[PDB]
Formats: sequence, C-alpha cells, structure tokens
Amino acid sequence: TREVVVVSGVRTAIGTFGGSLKDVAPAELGALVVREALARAQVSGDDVGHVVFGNVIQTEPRDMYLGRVAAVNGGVTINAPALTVNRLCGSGLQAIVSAAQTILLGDTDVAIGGGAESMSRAPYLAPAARWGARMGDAGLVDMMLGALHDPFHRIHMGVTAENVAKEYDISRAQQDEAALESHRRASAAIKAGYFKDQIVPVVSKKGDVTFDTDEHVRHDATIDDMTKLRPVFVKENGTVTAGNASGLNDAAAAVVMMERAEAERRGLKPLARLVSYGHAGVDPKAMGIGPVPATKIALERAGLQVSDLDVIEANEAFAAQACAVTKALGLDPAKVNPNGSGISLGHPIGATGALITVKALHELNRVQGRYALVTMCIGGGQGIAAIFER
Amino acid sequence: TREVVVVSGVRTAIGTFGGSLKDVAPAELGALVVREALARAQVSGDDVGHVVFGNVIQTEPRDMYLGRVAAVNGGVTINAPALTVNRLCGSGLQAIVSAAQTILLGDTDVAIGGGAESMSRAPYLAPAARWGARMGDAGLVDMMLGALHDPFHRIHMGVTAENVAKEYDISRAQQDEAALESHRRASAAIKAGYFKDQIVPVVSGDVTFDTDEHVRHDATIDDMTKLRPVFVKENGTVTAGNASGLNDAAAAVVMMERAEAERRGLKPLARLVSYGHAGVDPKAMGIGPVPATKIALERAGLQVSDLDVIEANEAFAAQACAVTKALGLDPAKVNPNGSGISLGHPIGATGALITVKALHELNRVQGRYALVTMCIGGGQGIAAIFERI
Amino acid sequence: MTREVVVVSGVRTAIGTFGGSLKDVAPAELGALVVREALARAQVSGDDVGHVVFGNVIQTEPRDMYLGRVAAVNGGVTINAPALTVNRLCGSGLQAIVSAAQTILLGDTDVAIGGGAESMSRAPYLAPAARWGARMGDAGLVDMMLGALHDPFHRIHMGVTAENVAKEYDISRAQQDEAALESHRRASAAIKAGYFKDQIVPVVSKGRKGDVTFDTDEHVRHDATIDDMTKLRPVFVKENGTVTAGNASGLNDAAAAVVMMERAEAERRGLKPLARLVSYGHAGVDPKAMGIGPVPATKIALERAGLQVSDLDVIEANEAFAAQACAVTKALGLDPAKVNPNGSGISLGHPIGATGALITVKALHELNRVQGRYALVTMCIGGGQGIAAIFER
Amino acid sequence: TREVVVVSGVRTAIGTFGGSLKDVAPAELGALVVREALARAQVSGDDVGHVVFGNVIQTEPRDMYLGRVAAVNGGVTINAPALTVNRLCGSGLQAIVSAAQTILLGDTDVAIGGGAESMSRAPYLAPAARWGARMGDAGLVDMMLGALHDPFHRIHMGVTAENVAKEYDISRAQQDEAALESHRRASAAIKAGYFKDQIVPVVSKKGDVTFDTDEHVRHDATIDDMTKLRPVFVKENGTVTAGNASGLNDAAAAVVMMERAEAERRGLKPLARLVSYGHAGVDPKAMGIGPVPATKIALERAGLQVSDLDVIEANEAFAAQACAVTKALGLDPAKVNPNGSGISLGHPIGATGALITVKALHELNRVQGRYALVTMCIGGGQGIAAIFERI
Repeated sequence: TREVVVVSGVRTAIGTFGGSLKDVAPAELGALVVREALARAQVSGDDVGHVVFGNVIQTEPRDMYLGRVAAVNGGVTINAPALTVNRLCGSGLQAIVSAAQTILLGDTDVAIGGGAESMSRAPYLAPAARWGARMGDAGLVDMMLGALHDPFHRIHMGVTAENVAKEYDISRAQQDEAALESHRRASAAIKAGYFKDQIVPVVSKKGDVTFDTDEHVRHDATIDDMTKLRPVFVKENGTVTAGNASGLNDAAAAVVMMERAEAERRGLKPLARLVSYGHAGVDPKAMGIGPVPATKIALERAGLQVSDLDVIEANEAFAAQACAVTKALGLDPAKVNPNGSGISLGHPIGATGALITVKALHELNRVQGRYALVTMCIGGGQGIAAIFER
Repeated sequence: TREVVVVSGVRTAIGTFGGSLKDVAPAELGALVVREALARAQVSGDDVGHVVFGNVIQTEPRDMYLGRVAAVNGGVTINAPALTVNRLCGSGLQAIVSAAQTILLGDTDVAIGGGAESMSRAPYLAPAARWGARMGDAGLVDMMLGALHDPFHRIHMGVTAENVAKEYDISRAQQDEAALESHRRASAAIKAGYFKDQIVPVVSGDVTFDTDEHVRHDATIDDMTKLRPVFVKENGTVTAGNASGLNDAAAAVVMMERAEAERRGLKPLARLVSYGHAGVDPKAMGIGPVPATKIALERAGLQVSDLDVIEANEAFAAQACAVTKALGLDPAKVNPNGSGISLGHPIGATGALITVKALHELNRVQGRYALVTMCIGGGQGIAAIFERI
Repeated sequence: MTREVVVVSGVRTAIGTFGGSLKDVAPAELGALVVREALARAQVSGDDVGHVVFGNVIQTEPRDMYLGRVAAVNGGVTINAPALTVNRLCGSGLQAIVSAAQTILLGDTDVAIGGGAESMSRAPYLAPAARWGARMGDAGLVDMMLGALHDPFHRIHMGVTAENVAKEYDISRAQQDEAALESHRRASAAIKAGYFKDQIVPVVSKGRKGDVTFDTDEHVRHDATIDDMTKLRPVFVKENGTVTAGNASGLNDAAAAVVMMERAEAERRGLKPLARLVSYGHAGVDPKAMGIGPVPATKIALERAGLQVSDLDVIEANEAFAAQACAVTKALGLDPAKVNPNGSGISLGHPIGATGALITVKALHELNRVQGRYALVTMCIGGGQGIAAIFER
Repeated sequence: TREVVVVSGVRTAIGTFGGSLKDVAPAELGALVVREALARAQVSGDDVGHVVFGNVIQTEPRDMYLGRVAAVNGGVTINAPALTVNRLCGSGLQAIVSAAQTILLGDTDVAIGGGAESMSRAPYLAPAARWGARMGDAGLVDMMLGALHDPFHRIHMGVTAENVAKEYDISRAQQDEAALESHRRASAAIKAGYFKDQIVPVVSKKGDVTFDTDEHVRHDATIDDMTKLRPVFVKENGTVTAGNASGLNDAAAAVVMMERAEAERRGLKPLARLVSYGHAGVDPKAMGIGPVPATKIALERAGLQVSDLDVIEANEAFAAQACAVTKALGLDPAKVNPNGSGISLGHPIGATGALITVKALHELNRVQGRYALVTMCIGGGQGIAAIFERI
C-alpha cells in the first residue's frame, strides 16, 4: 500500500499581466521552480523519476515541450520522463495528481508536479497564414482570450460566473465584500511574511531587479473601489466586475513528491501526505461550481467531512462562483482562502492549481492543522480537488 | 488487483498534409472517433467516467479544451472529467495510459483514451503582435515545424535521426529498403482490407474519406535512392522518402475495468499488461523505444520472443531500424502493415492510432501479446504491452 | 514658341488575371519591361529620357515606394533622370502620362515616359497592430486590395457606387449584362484578328521548367453567352441589385508605358508620332456616384480642345462596371459602336494603377489602325473623380 | 506668362516616432493642415481647383486616397480633383510643384500642395498571407524600414550617407558639430517663438491634449552627447550615428497657391512667388548629394546664383550629406537651415518637403529677405529644389 508524500513546495511571486514577469518565458519560470524545489527538498535532479507540468497557453514552440524543458533546465536528469498536461484552470493540480499517480502505481519513487503560465506572453495566431486568405480581411486570434472562452458556447468565463451567481443567489454586494476581503487577507499575509519562505525570487538585469512580491494585490483597497465598478461581462442585471473577478497573471510553481518510505529513508520531513483526490464534470455554463462535486468525491474517498478541514484553498476565479462554492459545501469562510486567492493574488491559469497547493501546505504547517483541501473550477465545466494531511 | 481492458478501438484514415482532412479541425476529428468508439463498444456516453486526449499542436482556442470538446461533442456526458495531454509524438499512447490509470486506481470503471492532430491546420504564431515589434522585421512562427524541432538545440528531429543512424550503423541503403518495405506492407494491408473495420469514415456532393492516402502503392527502390538528404548538408542519409510524413488523424479506444466488461457481457479486444516510460539524450531521441520497451517487458515479466505483433512508430527509417536492431526484434513482426513512413505520422494521434492498429492486428492473427512503442521528441520513449482476451 | 507633346511609342503587357499568369511577377519588373520595350519601339536611348512618371495604387513591397525609379532604371533609363510615382487610384495610369507630358509642356525636359504598373495578385495584407501591439482582443490582417476598392469616406465597395449610378441613370440589369457580353465578344474578336499583337510585350518567365511566355489577355471569355450573365446574382447589395461579377470589371495584373517628347524633338529625330496630346481634363464628383466621373472630365477636355463628341473617332472609357460605363456613354451621348470597340475592363480586365496607361496604349494603336483623327481616353476614379485626355493622330 | 503665388502655409508640429502624434492618422493630419491653410488664406474650400499631397508610407487603405481624403475632410469641395504623389523624401515639395503646375498650365487658378506622413503608424506587411506560406517561418515586413532602404542595393539610406561623407571628405567631427548646431538653432527658434505662427495645434482626446511644439529637438544637447555615440549603419570606418542622422517622425503641412492675378483680385498679400524648380537624378549610392544638381538647375532657370539666396532650407537627412551639399554648392552655413532641420526637428518623409517650404517662406518674411531655396535629397538617387521670391 504505497503512499505519496510532498517533501517540498515552491512558487514564484505572481506577476500581473504586462507586469514584472512579462519578459520571462514559461520554460524559464518552470525551470526556476523545479531547481529551487529540488534544492529545498535536498533531492538531486538525478534521482527524479517523473516530471509533469501543467500549462494551457502555448507561447512558443518550446512550450510544446514544457514539462521536459522545465525538468532538464531545472537540473532533472535527461533520463526522467516528462509530461505536459492541460485541464485548463485545473492543470497545475492535475500535474500534481498525475505525478502522484506514477508514484502510487510504482512507476517511480520520486516525481515532480508543477505548473507554469505566462498570460503576458500569450500569442496571437494567424490561421490563414499557412494556406492563405486569398481574398478578404483575415484574423489575428488572441489565444489568451481563447483560453477564457467556453469552447461550446463561446462565452467568457465571466458570463458563466453570472449564471452561478444567479443560480446560487450571490448578490453584487456579497461578491464585492468577498473581493475586498481577499485583498485584505492577501495584504495582511504579505506584510506578516507568510509567503516569504515559499516564494523563489525571479531576478532580471541601473542594476539587478528581483521580483519576489505578489504584485496584483491592492494594499489600500476600499469597498467603494469595488462598488463604483461596472459589470463587464453581461449587459443587464450583471454583478461580475473587474474588481471581483480574478486577474490575468504570470507565475510558476512546483512540488517534489516521493513515496512515504523514500522520504523516511532520506530522513526528510514531509510537508504533508496526499490523502485523496476527486474530479467532476458539470454544465459548461455553470463551470464555477465544479469544486462542489469534486470536493465531495475527495472527501468521500478520504472518509472525511467538511468539518475535518483546517485549511482550504478554493481558487477565486470569480467572487460569484467562490461564494457559491463555500455556500453549497457549507464551508466556513474564515478557513477558505485565509490569505487571499485569485482575485487578490491572481490567476495564472495553468500554474494556479500548483501554486495554491504550495500555499495550502505551507499554511497547513504554519497553523499546525491536520487536513488541507485544494480545489478549483475548470473552464468547460469541470472541478478538481485534492486533500492533504500533515 | 484491478485490470484494464480495451473494449473498442477506432481511428480515422490518415490524411496527408494539405490533403483530405485539411478542412476538419482536431475537435471534430476527436468527436468522431469518440462517438464511433462508444457505438462499437456498445457503451453509452452517459457511462464514461473519464476522457483523456493527446494533442501537440493547438490549431485554435478550442484545442486548449480538446479532450473536453471531443468528449462532449462525441456524446460523452458533461459529468465526465476530460483531460488533454502532451508528450509530443507519444501523446496518443500517453492518453491511453493516463486513462487506464484512472481505472487502475479506482477513480472510475470506464474511460476513453485517444488522440487527435491536424498538422494541416497548424498555425503560424505572431509573437510580436501583443506588445509590438516597434522597429525591424518580425516573425510568423510555423508551429508545426516548432513541434518538429528539439527545444534545447533547435535541430530538426531529422538531424536527430542522422545521429542515431550514425551511432547504430544504419546505412542509407538500409533506410531506403525499410522505407520501400513500409509502403509495400501498407499497400498490401489496404488492398487486403485489413484496415476496413477499424477505420471510421470522415464525410464532408459529399466527399467521404476512408483510405490512408499517404501510402504509395507503386513505389520503387529508385524512387528512394534518387532523393537527396534533407536535414544535414554533408554525409546525410535521411530523406523525405525514408522519413515519416506530415499528417492529420484521430483515434480513440474505450477501456473499462475487467469486471465491468464481464458485467456488460463485452468481449474485450485485449487487456493492458504493462507500460513503460524512458528519457534519453535529446540528440538521440529516436532510440527512446529501447529503454521504454525494456521497462514494459520487465514489468510484464515478458521477453522479446513473447511478442506476436509490434507497432513501433517509424518516425524515420534511421531510428526505426536502430530500434529493432537494438532490441533484437524480428523485422517481420514489426510494423507488419506499415507505419509512419507509409501511413503517416499525425503526431499527437499517432500513439492512439497505432494502438488501434496493434489490437486489431493481434485479433486478426490470433496472437497473444502486442507491443506498442514510439520515440518522442526531446528525448523520450513510451511503450505499452497488451494481451488478447 | 508654344510647346507640344507627342507620343512616339506605346506598349503594354498582356493583362493577367488575379492569381493568374503574372502572379509571380512584381510591379517593378512589369514596369521595367514596358519601359525597356517602349524605348526600343521608339528608337530612343534610355540615356536621353529626362523624366519618368509611373502610376500605382497598391504597394506590394518596399520597392513599390520607388516604383517609378525602379521601373525607369531597370528598364535602362539613365540614373540621371528624375522618376515619380503617382496615385489617382483607377486614374493613376493616365495621370502618370499627364504628369509626364506636363514636364515637357513646361520645358523641364524634351523626352519623358508615362506609365503604370499594378499587381493585384501580389497585393499585401497589412498588420496595423504589429508595431505597437494589440495588447488584448482579436486583431486584423487588412486586405489592401479590397482597401483600394472601398470608398474612404463611406467604406462601401466601388460596386455599390455603381448601383447608385445605375439607379440614377436608369441602367437596367438587362442593359448591363448585354454590355458585358458585348465587351467579351469585342475583346475576343480583337484578340483573334490580332489587333493587340503589336502593342503587347511578352512576359517570359524562365524557371526550372524552361521558358513560359505570357502574351494573350487571359481574362476574356471567348465562349461567353448571355445566360452566363443572367444566371449570376448581385454581389454588392442585398436588395434590388443589378451589379454582378459578370458585369463588373475583373481583378488584374498588368503594366504599360508610353514614350513622349516635344513635337520638335520627334521631328529632329525623324520619328513619326502615334499621336499628339490635344487636351486633358480632371473632375471631382460625389464619392457615392464616382462612376460618372468621366462625364465632367470629358466635357472639360472637349472644351479645352475646342471639340465636340461627334469629333471623336475612338473612345477608351474604362469599363469599371457596365452600370457606370453605360451611364457615361448615355450622359455624354456617345455612340456605343465607337466606345471600347475592342473590349475594356469587364472583358480584358482592370489592373487599377496601370489601366489608364494601358487603355491609352489601346486607344492610340486603334486610332492608327482605323486612320481616325481624334481619340478620347477617360475613366472613373474611386473616391469620386474623373480624368480624360484627347489625342490627335 | 502665368505666375504662381503662395498665399498661406501651415504645418503641424513634428511628432517623434511613437510620440505625440502616434494615434493620429495621415488622413487626419492632412485634413487639419488643409482646413487651417485655407482659413489662413481666407479662401473657401469651394474655390480650390486642385489638391496634391505627398506621402510615401501607406498606413491604411485610406492612405491610397490621401489627397482626396485630406482635401474633402479639410473642407475642399468634392468637385476638386485630388492627387497623391510619391517621390520619397521629396514627395512634399513635389506635391507643391505638381499643384503649381496645374496653375501654370491654366488648369486652375487655385490649388493646394501638401504632405502628410506617419512613420509611427507605418505598417508591417505579411506577404505570405494572401496565398499562404505552406511550410516554414514567414516574414512580417517593416514598411517604414522599407522606405529607408535603397531598392536596387537594399542598403539603408545611412550607408549611402557614409559614401557621401567619404567622397566629399566630411569628418565625424564635422558631422557631430553640424548636428549639435542644428539642435541649438532649433531650440533657439522654438524659444524665440519663430514657429508659433506657422504651427497648427493638434488636439486629441482624461480630457483634451494639445500638441504644438516640435518634440524631437534636444534643448540641452552637448557635443559629448554626439561624440560618445557609435556608428550605426556600417561595420568599420563609420561616421554616421543616431545623433547626426535625421529622426523618424510624424507630421503634415500644406500651402495654398493661386495665380498671381487671382491673389490680386482677392486682395491677398502673398508670402512669396514661385520662381523656378529643378529635378535631378544621381547615383543611388550617393543620393545625399541630389540637391546639388537640382539646385543648380533651379538657379539656372531662375537666372540666379548662390549669393542671391537669403534663406535656404536644405533638408538634413544626415549631417554627412547636408555638409557635403553646402560645401559642394558653396553655401554659407549661417544661411542654411538657420532654425534647424531634419536632425533636430525631424524628418517625416513625405511631409518634409512641404513643411520645410512652410518654414522657408515664414523665415523669408521674418528676415525680410528676397529669395528662398528649398531642396532635399531623395532615396534611390534624386534631388528636388525650388526657389521662391518674397514680393
């Protein structure tokens, strides 16, 4: 009966779209967190048996190799297999689940899960360039916005959040208060130095610039800042604004996992063990509540209940769906995203699931809790959830 | 001890670059094979618990959702989770492995693995479009060629094949004979109707595409030998004739836990015995199958001689000949009905579609064990072993 | 002494179809070809040319910003000669000839070349967001050929402008389709009787396949019937439309050039001119009715020449659309037998910036063939203009 | 003997590449100067008989119609013919010459010559987009740089300037001193308000922004700013830098001309009359000295000599060729570009010839001089020159 343990977890600070990480490609963001995660774990790259990375937006040809490039350039041996996965907003946690699966099934004893996303460097496509437009204006397709639209109905993820706000009765006022609180919690967490340990600096080159602070957060935010904003996604009876929706963002993160008995052998104290995970599909139009069935599956499989959870990282894609999720599961809002989430810290799509796992495990240790839940909604109508035990 | 069994497998015919499938997006290719695979299995889309699809080249925004779009539009329930994976040339077999893993770990009893790729519809990128080029000529980046270049050294997969031909002593004459044979085998197989069952027609009065159009039915050895090396200036062996084509296709298999299939009274095509992954030198990616296959054999408690049918993707005759030599495979059993050189190499779909080929061939000859394996750009290999019935 | 401009030679390429025989030949090379061959036909050295003006609307590559200079120098004109590119849209090619003539009339030089070159096959797409970035949201690749064919004030196709003029001047669908059929018939007859043989310079492309020579106007339909026209649907408007692909001009590639010189400089050289320039005229009209631009322009030219319509033996009046071409002849009271007697834009094609030069070449050779006295060349111009010139043999 | 007189001249301030005019299309720049030139002349747009505009870089489809769009949107009647011309760097002065020709030959009594260029909004082309690239990386072609490369030899204009510096013995030290002086002269001229009258504000839209000062000029320039710069255009033995070459720039300008007897009829006091013009072709590799033969032609045709000239606007494309031109013609440097030129104020290609005509005529009136020369070199190997007299 094999068990997966997490031995280290690290992330970059989360850059804003067009911001501090604009000039750093996903491959380099991924290699950075891989190298630093291995160092933190005191594990040689020669001993890694599998690498899985999450990523949604291919920014360049190397991104088709992202898992391999982040692995090898981060010092993982060329003898290790390397995968890239795409479950959209869930990709980062999927990477960690896929990597854990290779350990559980005995394929290897040591693996790395992570994610990297650069929404700053998202490309435009030219779909007529290969075979020609012949006659008539042609398109340059924004592939970032592509990621943010449902593939069946071609609506923005934000209008899907309006559907969820409607169905679960989450008011504008509730969304804006949740958004304000996320910024307040994030700001408090940055100032109290909660993120210091888990963040790897990115340094670029008067002199050297080092980016190590989550730059999306608004430290001086007020409720009127929220309430003055206009709905962006829908024309009538709208509630979702730029202020109470997640940002567009750059980041990466990675965790090193290994089989329980490997960690013991090496004398490594784990951050936590993986208890269970769950996946769900839901209506594409209501993708924001994906976490509800996924979390229930993970709880069931763990033999746990909501009250058992000490720390919850449930990505704030939009305050609309985030409020719906906590209401529907009956979560205590004080335990959910205690240090902020997508609205305040940002939502770097394919990295997010890996980076909020990193947050959850460091927070779990900080408060000496027992159980952590990590869960997020997924574009196209899905949810993913995992539960960890310290 | 849960066991994964394959209950159906289907593929499109393989289109040529700029050819019969030029106007059909990966999403639609994927939905087609998903629908038809489920029908063949006599399984309702309502009963599918996971879907994983392989794909390397994003041709449009929907391709970021490919697994989910191919699932739902193929009649899988919205309640099923859906994943897209990318292990380059191995993506299609990886999808089948990831889907099987969800069964093996008890996450579900019914899953679909597949792949879809449209190299015809591979985009150009404009990386300066968002923030501007400002001054000076800018690039439109061919993302198909992007897929075919090593990400460390920026060399074509084909120069990697030259390295392998050099290291394992595979001559130009070998490679051209192997290429000619692949075409001959593929042609024979098409004419004898071996592929008829496994191929789902794509219909666009109508044109209906159901025959693998890359194959050259009239090929001669002088066709090969007159060709010039394409990938290296000097001392080259690898040509357009003895390298794999650029191609469009999809494929999908429906898998379920052994006891599910029994419950349903379904006769499986085969069971999954084992799989193996390896990394290798990026510069010698073509021999990735060798360590991967050895891992799979070890895990299965098998040896080479146990294998009745082998699908080992011909990315280039150079590496394909090296793989069979290094493993000591019998060339008669390897790619008996052609492979990437003759049928084509639709990157992300290939691993799923040669699994489909392997299983139908295994049943045709009433063999016991099948190996599916392929080399992977960037220096990897992936292999799986199946057993009939 | 009062100076006079005479045309001593005129040549054109055959007119290629969009995506057709001239797809792989840039304007610069089309221009250099007609310059070289015009000079040869005139028996004039490139060393003796004092000015070159070329018409061109669509810039296909960076060299096209230099077109007049590149066509001049690569055609064997001395580097010492000034060289100009002009753009009056559909009129550019006649404007080039007018501007070149003006340099002679004002005594700036004694020898000049007017021409035009256009490759609508090689028209580019623009990316206007590329330089400074789109930032967020889908961006555009702008089809600059279609750009040339839309009015800059109202962003309507030239063809909807032709619908306006069909409406105002009462030119019926039936009239337009008959005019279109007749243009093809006239063009076909002219090609077969060899009328164009002398004026056409072959374009020969050498390649890994040996030599290909293009010397026949490939837009013309030699087997056209009236039911070919009548079965077509209106393309430019979605109610009450009359203008179709069949009775509108084609999209086309071509070049042409004429060598002009002061009357006394031809006599000196013992050259027999094709014709002299008598007068020219320019007009502006409503952009929405641009097709009738020729009417006021032609009246100005006739006035300045002290002539009337009955004096004209040959008329090249570009068929941009049968709709406006019929309106122009009706409004001026022209005799349809004398107007575009060997076809025009509908049948032979409309290579925008070259067209005015190439129908001047047609007019002067036809004038000589029938031993007429006076030729009128005129055409409508996008954005609401006309241009006209009158020549005497 | 019909005579052409200039009754008004106006320009925009010259914007820098990516600068204050980055969001204003050539069509709008052109319409603005047309409207304001007509107002200054006290002439109705209904009375204009011809419009000609210079432009080299098509930035959008409307730029194929530029003359017509600048005319009509500037309030010129739709009944007026309208032309766009391209003689590269000379286009602006060519537009004024072509317009004057329509008057001289009796086609009309009132015409407008101008130029407009937006190098900020120069496009990228995608030449594979129409018919397809098929396989392999494809190009986005920078059309601004396209304008700045010779079409025979595909060398930058700047390497052509190195050839001229070499042939006419103009040292790095000479070029840098000339560059510094151009900035000093421009700065002095801006501060003393010399340009105030001729400049039409561009006001665009956190409320309204008004641009009315030539923003390329460096008011604090020193010689060690020049001398620290490295040659940009050639590998070895280079003298031409970013500091002593002209800028990339946006602008427009226009002048209203009419037949002498029309102006008298209207009781308008002209700025000047056109005396003569001249065109020359030269070696493409030495295009920078185009002005020399063109100016000699214009002087000959006018029956004038160099000493007759009180004000000279001879575009500084590069200090290398600008110094060569003045040396070869034996011009007095004090009279040449007395208030700066392309190095300091900028070089908005297709507008430049119009806008330095505007400068020349206003300067000629300011100093109560008699004769002005306007001349500039032209890419591909040409020159153009015109001479004006203040009556």
